[PDB]
Amino acid sequence: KLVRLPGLIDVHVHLREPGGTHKEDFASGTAAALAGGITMVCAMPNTRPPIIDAPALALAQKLAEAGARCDFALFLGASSENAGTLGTVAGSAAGLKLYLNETASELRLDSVVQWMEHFETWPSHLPIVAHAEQQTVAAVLMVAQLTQRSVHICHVARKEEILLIKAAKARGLPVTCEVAPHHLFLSHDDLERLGPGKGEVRPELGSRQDVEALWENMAVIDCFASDHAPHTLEEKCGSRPPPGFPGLETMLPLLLTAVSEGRLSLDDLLQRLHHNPRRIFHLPPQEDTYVEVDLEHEWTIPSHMPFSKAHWTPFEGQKVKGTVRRVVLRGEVAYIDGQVLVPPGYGQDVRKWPQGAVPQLPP
Amino acid sequence: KLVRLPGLIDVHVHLREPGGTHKEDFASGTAAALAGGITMVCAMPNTRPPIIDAPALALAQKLAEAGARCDFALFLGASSENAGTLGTVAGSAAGLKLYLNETASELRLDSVVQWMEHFETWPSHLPIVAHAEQQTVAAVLMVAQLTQRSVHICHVARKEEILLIKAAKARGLPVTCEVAPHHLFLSHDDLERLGPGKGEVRPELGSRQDVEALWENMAVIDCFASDHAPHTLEEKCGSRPPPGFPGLETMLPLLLTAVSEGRLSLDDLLQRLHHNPRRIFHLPPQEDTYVEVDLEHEWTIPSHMPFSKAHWTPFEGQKVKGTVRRVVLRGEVAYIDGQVLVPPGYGQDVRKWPQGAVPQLPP
Ligand SMILES: O=C1C[C@@H](C(=O)O)NC(=O)N1
Ligand SMILES: O=C1C[C@@H](C(=O)O)NC(=O)N1
Ligand SMILES: [Zn+2]
Ligand SMILES: [Zn+2]
Ligand SMILES: [Zn+2]
Ligand SMILES: [Zn+2]
Ligand SMILES: [Zn+2]
Ligand SMILES: [Zn+2]
Ligand SMILES: [Zn+2]
Ligand SMILES: [Zn+2]
Repeated sequence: KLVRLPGLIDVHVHLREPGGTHKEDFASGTAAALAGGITMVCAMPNTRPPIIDAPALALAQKLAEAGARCDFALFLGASSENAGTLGTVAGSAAGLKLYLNETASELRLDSVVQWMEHFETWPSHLPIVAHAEQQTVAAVLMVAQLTQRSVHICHVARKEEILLIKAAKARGLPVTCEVAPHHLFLSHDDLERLGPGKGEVRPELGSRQDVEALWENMAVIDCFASDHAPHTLEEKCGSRPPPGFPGLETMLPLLLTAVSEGRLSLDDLLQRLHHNPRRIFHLPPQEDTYVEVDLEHEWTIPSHMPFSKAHWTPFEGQKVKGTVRRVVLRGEVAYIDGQVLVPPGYGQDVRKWPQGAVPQLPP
Repeated sequence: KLVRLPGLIDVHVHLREPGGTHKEDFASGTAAALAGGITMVCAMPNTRPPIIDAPALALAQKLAEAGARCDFALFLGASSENAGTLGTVAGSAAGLKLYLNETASELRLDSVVQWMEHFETWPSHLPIVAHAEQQTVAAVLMVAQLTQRSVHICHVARKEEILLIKAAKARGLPVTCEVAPHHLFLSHDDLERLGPGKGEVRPELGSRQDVEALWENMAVIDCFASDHAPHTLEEKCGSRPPPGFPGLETMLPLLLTAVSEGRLSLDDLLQRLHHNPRRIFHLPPQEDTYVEVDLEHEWTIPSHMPFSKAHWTPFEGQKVKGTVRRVVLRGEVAYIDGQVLVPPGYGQDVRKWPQGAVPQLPP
């Protein structure tokens, strides 16, 4: 017998369109999402061109509306030039993304003062998420306190980071965070198998002690999110390997395996892939939407999953238990046993739904 | 201009039917809910007869389906006789309620061993909430740890209690809690005005220091919930005053006043009256459901609100800013400017909706 789950939400995916469509596009990345039991995705802005201004957002919105097979919201990206310019379009985005460590020149911020300017100008009711590693977590938390608002920390990967966030929560500070599956299910012990190119990811794979600290501190983790970051094998194995792993198709099977082993409960999983994503990002419900999983099916992850154009996976060879059998999205069968049955363009921008606007006080 | 809020959820109401219908019934109590911007309520089991067995739950379900004007779920109550007997009906309830301090003989538990028996036998995926004051909070937390599951603490009212829960959360323990408006907006300073009969409530009104501690520790409060506990003025002013305040019609106006004063944000309010109730109790979304409020309207709370049969209020004379103008419930206008426009029986048991079952692992 199957277990019915609600429509799961992945708040951190890179779908590569516009500009990197050999790595993934909206159609292939949302097929991967559906096959992973994900019915809503929030897409990051580090595309080509990057989503750092209103014209780029308008283009990305149309490409997503035409290509997405599941529902979505699109992040805006902070740049060294756009603070104070996004007010008209801010509410149409998933939130604002700050890249505070390595990134493309276009999203690079050169000074903490530029972080402050974004925290001061971005509407105070709308989400801000940050790629912030190691001491950068503490630094961006300080900026958030100076500007008296919340922040969400992307892909927490280290004991150091989860304990800092734990200490901030103990002081009542408004901070939430997410953890990606590779930081729960891979470690330095896997680098020999992966090799130095495939193994490149940011944040990097942690030690066994980092992984054990994230599990021990599950109560501190608000969301799981894949950081689906597809690149082709040629790129990962070449001379300048880009960081990132594909992850939409493997995230839920890995976590269902952990549920079956008693490492966390089904409820713990649903808080982190459904309820907390909804409440942190004010994402709306999806009517008549659910996912049926088979928790008894044992399988081994292959060298590539069927849908992502990345056409490789760092989880190859891992034994999992749990698999997505059927997905229904807004009353239509979207996925059954390896077949996606909704076309490109079936998905919608949830921020355009009446229930998908972030509530705010009047002017 | 009005602000659109989602359908708010009150996880702690006493609607008095069956058996106390001069105090309130499903029809009057859910009218009060709608007028307060509440579209879903969870009704407590200390009725007459109390909802402590399958026949009593079946009766209450039919009375609620026939009388409720907003959607609902019904709690089961723990008794000294029913542990291990509720398995067939448990999933149809909001959760299990434990009355661990004063209550009716029928819901009284005489030993902590009886609490353990309930924690051991009630299905582990379903909610347990407790009326647990002062050291009882620590005691029920110990039982929850011994049985390796979560607990939700009702109406936290004291500095002592919120700090204990804060310490438990810092240790990663699975505990959530709610706070009622009277413990945020009334104190010992109001007892002279209220008098000793009207002022009777459990948990009792706190000191100014208790109130200030709850506000200071807002980050620890997961939900607001009214503990709507209607009794008539004759009862409150008579020789054996029953404890409790009506609160559905005043909760949102009081909290909107606090939002307008910057004491908490609109988001803080919506986490506590919408998102966290959903996720702790696995309550489903309500399609095409929303509440429109006017945040600029100043008014003074009168001697009784229009709908509750309690026909009195302890907040009489308080100045508030914010008022419910319109409620839409599942596509129908349910309330406009003092008129309820859905009949008794419009409301439904959300636990019977496919999306309203609590997910669980198979047998
Ligand atoms: O910060 C990032 C971004 C991402 C990408 O490839 O877009 N991949 C990563 O590994 N880290
Ligand atoms: O515990 C309770 C229950 C309630 C009631 O009247 O049912 N009223 C109270 O004041 N405390
Ligand atoms: Zn990142
Ligand atoms: Zn993220
Ligand atoms: Zn990323
Ligand atoms: Zn929301
Ligand atoms: Zn109580
Ligand atoms: Zn309660
Ligand atoms: Zn109560
Ligand atoms: Zn749920």
